Amino acid sequence: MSYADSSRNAVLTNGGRTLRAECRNADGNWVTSELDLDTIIGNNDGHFQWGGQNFTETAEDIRFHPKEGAAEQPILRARLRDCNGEFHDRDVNLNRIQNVNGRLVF
Repeated sequence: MSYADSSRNAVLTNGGRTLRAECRNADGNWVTSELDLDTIIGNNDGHFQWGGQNFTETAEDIRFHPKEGAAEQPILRARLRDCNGEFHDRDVNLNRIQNVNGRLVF
């Protein structure tokens, strides 16, 4: 139930914070939806954590590929600072985010 299965034109915007896509609704029309990832993803000791917040505050080199790799997955990458102050390049698959009738929802 990844949003990506029923959405298109997904991009990361707003300083690395916001996922934007066009999301198909029950009628088969396409609705523009944004979701601020900083409301739902944190940085826990240098790792992405769903249900956390404000990952961007302790991140560098934030970027997104909507259809990455052989699996064509929506992969968000960043260098995250751990609690010892060291950066590690990390990745998280955004397929936890759903498309609920035209809206991106965690």
